[PDB]
Amino acid sequence: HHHHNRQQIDALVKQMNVDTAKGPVDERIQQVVVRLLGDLFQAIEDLDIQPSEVWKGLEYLTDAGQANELGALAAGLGLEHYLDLRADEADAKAGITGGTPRTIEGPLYVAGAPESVGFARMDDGSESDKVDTLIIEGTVTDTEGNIIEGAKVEVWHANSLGNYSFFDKSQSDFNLRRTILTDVNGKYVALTTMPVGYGCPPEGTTQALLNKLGRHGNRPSHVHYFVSAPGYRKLTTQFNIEGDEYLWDDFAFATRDGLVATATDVTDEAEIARRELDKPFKHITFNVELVKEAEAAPSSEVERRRASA
Amino acid sequence: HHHHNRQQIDALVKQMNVDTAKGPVDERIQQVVVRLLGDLFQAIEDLDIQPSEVWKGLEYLTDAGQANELGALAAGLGLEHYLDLRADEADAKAGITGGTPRTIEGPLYVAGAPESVGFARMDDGSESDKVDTLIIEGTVTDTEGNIIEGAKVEVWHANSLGNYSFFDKSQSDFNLRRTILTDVNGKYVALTTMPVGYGCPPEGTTQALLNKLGRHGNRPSHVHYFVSAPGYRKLTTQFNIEGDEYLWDDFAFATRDGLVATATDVTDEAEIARRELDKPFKHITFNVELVKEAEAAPSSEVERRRASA
Ligand SMILES: CCCCCCCC/C=C/CCCCCCCC(=O)O[C@H](COC(=O)CCCCCCCCCCCCCCC)COP(=O)([O-])O[C@@H]1[C@H](O)[C@H](O)[C@@H](O)[C@H](O)[C@H]1O
Ligand SMILES: CCCCCCCC/C=C/CCCCCCCC(=O)O[C@H](COC(=O)CCCCCCCCCCCCCCC)COP(=O)([O-])O[C@@H]1[C@H](O)[C@H](O)[C@@H](O)[C@H](O)[C@H]1O
Ligand SMILES: [Fe+3]
Ligand SMILES: [Fe+3]
Repeated sequence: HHHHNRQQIDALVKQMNVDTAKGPVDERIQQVVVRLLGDLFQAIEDLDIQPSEVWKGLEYLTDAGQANELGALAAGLGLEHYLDLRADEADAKAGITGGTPRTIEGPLYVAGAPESVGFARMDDGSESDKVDTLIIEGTVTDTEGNIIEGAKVEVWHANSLGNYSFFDKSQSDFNLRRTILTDVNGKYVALTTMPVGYGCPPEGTTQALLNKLGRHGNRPSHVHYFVSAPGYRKLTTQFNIEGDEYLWDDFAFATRDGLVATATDVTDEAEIARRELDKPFKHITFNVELVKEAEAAPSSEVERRRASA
Repeated sequence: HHHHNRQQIDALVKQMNVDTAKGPVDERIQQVVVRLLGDLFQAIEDLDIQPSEVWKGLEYLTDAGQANELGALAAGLGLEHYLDLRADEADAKAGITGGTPRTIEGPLYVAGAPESVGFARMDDGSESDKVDTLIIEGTVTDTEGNIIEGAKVEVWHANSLGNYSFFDKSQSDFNLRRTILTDVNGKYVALTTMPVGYGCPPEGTTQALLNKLGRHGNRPSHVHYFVSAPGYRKLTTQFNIEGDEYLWDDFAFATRDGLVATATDVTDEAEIARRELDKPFKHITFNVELVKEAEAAPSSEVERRRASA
């Protein structure tokens, strides 16, 4: 079933997409298109992919884009994690060491969250009778432990049902999304609720493909972070919580050593009173170490389309 | 910038998408996913594709799917034509010869058009003062010239502005879309209007990428055909009209020898009266030769999602 070799494929892709050019071309877009189309044609030949198969593939991609699920598909196939593996290797070749490890953004960041200094309450209290209270705190430092004041700590996470605000229109706008600027001691504190892990929408396109692959679409509980400061490399990270069934079986492959936190239980009446609470809560420490931005450093920032509100 | 070789890539794709499988897997979908993801990761390494670039690519695909333009993109990059090049080579290796040549379907077929025997008027007359009348006629035969009665001739084409019904909601439903069953003499006749060639939606995603490639998004005038009959291989084809600026410069590469027709001019008062018209018209002959369906023959039918009404 090999009807064309790669030479013949390359000649056809050139005739159709390069020889037809008139006037100015974006050379990078041209290069990438030619490469990816040649690779697709070769895979069609090697695997003898039939026209009905190609159309099913394109229809699936159309449906995924219509459901706004291609971000989730990038995560679940491991493409998003792969970009981080490449970034870590680039940084190693640059001699960049130290710093809290990176991991994936995921597709659910929303720009425009409430900003405050040193402290934020993340939740609206609508789940207070059905989920544990969580306090998260940490210090943001450079690699020698010097505190960083005014670092921008952006956090977002799921509610007690595994749902995120903005996407879940039942939640108040920006629920469980805050920006916290570190205080004079490099500290941030968030008063919030325990996140639960979650799966892909069960009738959606991402889970439809995972089902064909025999795979689950679940993530362990986690809290997402962007951390930035003048003079420092921007960090995209998370923590995961020890004890989760899916901790080392995340469908998006985001868990790493260095990013697992233990949720401690605080039942002590004195400490509860000190925090102005009425019941036991969970506490997580998550300190963040940022690497100073050097002239030689590859960028740690990523341009990506993100929701805003 | 090579951070991973293909061995390392293959091992990662396997860890993420194969080792994670539990219970039954669709082996074909698994095979194709593993191949395409490995090829994507390798192209990312070879071309040093940055995360911002990957996200732009996925955002473009999302936007294309939302605008229902991935079919048009498949046509414009030459993927749709490439499937026909493969089908023609498969048929040659099967010893299938003769028959009117195939070409691309395009993305604008709609199922459920009015059916009639031997004759159809395709247009609603709403453009009668602004476009030329066209009569199309032909005989459908086997490869030795024997007529075929009751062959299903499905035709669709653009109006005087280059727009298709269903997609252009201003047109009456099924305007310029008919199914004509061949009569006792193997004949079909369509009374219609001259199609004009057309381009991609100028502010749409397909033209946005073509612009980066320095390419136009125009097709020459044409009329699309499905032809089918019991005992015969289904045919997807078109004719193009001689004289079109874009005849041999179609952005979808669909023009072929054997499928260019000449539009003759009929100004003769006697002939005009015979056809029950009042003014000169254009006439096209387009005969169709179908190949008999043999046990050895590869399928000439393609499963594809198509609009219906
Ligand atoms: C550009 C790539 C090349 C494309 C062009 C070449 C692609 C070639 C693909 C060959 C496919 C083999 C199919 C064999 C038989 C199919 C039978 C079938 O059941 O059809 C469908 C299966 O077809 C697929 O899902 C294939 C998609 C894989 C391609 C994308 C991954 C590529 C990886 C990397 C590239 C970068 C990709 C980017 C990474 C983010 C079933 O539908 P569905 O239940 O899976 O989803 C269903 C579904 O389809 C419903 O219609 C929908 O309503 C519902 O919501 C959804 O859940
Ligand atoms: C799965 C493939 C891998 C993907 C994952 C890997 C992809 C890697 C791609 C790298 C891209 C290089 C970009 C370099 C710099 C980008 C700058 C820029 O201006 O961004 C944009 C350019 O990015 C692209 O268009 C790249 C798309 C190519 C990928 C698809 C073809 C693959 C071929 C075969 C595979 C089968 C494909 C199937 C064939 C059908 C500009 O936006 P736009 O004006 O082109 O369109 C605009 C636009 O983007 C607007 O936002 C929108 O509103 C408007 O309508 C639209 O017109
Ligand atoms: Fe998340
Ligand atoms: Fe057309």
